[PDB]
Amino acid sequence: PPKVILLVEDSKADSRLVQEVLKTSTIDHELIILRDGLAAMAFLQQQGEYENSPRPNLILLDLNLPKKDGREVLAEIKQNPDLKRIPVVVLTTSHNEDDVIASYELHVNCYLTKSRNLKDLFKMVQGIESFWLETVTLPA
Amino acid sequence: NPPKVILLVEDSKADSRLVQEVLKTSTIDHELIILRDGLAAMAFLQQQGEYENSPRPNLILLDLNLPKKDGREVLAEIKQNPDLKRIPVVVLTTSHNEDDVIASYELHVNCYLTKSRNLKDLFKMVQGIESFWLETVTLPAAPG
Repeated sequence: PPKVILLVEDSKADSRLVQEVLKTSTIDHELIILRDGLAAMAFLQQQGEYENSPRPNLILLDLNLPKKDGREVLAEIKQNPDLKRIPVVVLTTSHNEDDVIASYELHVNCYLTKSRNLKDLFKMVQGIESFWLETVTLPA
Repeated sequence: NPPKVILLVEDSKADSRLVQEVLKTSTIDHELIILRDGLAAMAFLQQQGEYENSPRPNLILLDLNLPKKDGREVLAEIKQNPDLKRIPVVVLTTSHNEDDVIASYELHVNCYLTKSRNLKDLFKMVQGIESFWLETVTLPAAPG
């Protein structure tokens, strides 16, 4: 039963980077990428055509998204009894203290600020993979 | 850039000494506080006794099995408190019973880690805790 990872990111460059890191991952997984907050909620809530969507074991979320603020996605995921158990890793450009605090207040599992260079973002995502997919004991 | 405060609630001397060893190698400016029981943990977080004016932690490492007060209760106390719920909590405990894991995530633990009885295994795991949470994650400003 490979781990299902949901990435909510609209930046092609950033999503392709995540795919590349996970590409050589030794842990069998399935990466699903959505580009906006409305698609993300529909998928997670398994609404309509998404009724057969797989439950993610881990969610990578950028607070800055098209169609629906990732901050709303975070809040709605963490207040939903059927989804709040799923670990959410915020990976965003935003770094102001107010955003960080509010995000942890909404119960985000961890907040990561995307590195200024892709070379470093690559290593950051490698860190996400190693910790959440190989070190952590995820909920069933 | 104030030093990061890390609180470790663990009664097992072997395990806490191992954490000290790993966190000692860190290049991240910080202070490690080690408490041995559940009541001591609550006293520290509520800033009572010698902990008056003690800065809140930016990261909490918590063993669920503790004397005096259940680590599971401590976890619940922290995540339900408006003035402490923002603090990341990493459970590091022996039990890996799926029902115990689920209960912890349901109480909003940031992550659950199973503590191996082998110390070489544990050292590697704590290195992971250090590199991810102390060097990669943006920890929230502790509540005043």
